[PDB]
Amino acid sequence: AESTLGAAAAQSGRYFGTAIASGRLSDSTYTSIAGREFNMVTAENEMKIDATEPQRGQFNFSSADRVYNWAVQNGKQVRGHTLAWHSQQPGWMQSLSGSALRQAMIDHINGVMAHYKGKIVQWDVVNEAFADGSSGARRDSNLQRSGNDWIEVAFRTARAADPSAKLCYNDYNVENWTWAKTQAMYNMVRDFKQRGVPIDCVGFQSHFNSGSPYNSNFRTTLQNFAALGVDVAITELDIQGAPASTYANVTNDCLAVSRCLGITVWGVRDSDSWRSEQTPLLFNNDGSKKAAYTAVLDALNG
Repeated sequence: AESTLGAAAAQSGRYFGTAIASGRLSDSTYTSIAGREFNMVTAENEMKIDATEPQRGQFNFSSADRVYNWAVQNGKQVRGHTLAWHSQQPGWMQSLSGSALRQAMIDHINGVMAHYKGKIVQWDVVNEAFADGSSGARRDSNLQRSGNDWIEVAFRTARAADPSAKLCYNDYNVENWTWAKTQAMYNMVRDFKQRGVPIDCVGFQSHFNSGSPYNSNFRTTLQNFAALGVDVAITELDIQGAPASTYANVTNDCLAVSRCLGITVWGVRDSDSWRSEQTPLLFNNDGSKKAAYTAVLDALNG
């Protein structure tokens, strides 16, 4: 048995990661706990479109490289988040449409991936393209209005820019096998495999809460996507109230699926969370371990 999350996951050939924010790196409790416990890092905001290309053709990697360097200095691998998304676009990109937008999307992917070529193990190439609800439709955005092929174009561009990276599609509310959103994602991945569109992984954000609760059929979802020929990953896990039982169930679901790469929790302490009022993480505000921490560690250790 191992005494830290990352080391315990590594015994099954998997990882246990977190989200890191550059503004929190002066807090010694945060950096020492994150350093000890996790073997994979995602930048919370610093690799988004607005942060990396604030003006067209003018790239800024200062904050992104602060997070990247912290990770490598502390023995962690890095997941890149995210290259093409409807949210957090800089103003200059919000103003573009059609072919002009398509070329700017391509240039953005090429510029960011070139800076990190061979250094980032997984990329969230496209994020959150499906609508919520019963339709299974694509979400409305400038990207989607440019044509249904925008997602395929982003993946083909990314494969050529860095052939060593695993390329993921990432979304939320896609964990329950019976939901229309889940089935729309399934049909997209099946079509991409038939037609030779490069896609290596699917990311399940796994934001579980009262409106989008955990279901035992999550294991069925993971197995059915893996059977299409993709790896699966849990990318932004948090659970309202941090119940020990649900945290253990999600961990066991990943361990039961041969192509489940690992789990990232979306922050360190409850006070670091984007939804801090829902106390949804594994560490208390003082850095102490919650009951859910013990349930996850025990599941990883068998």
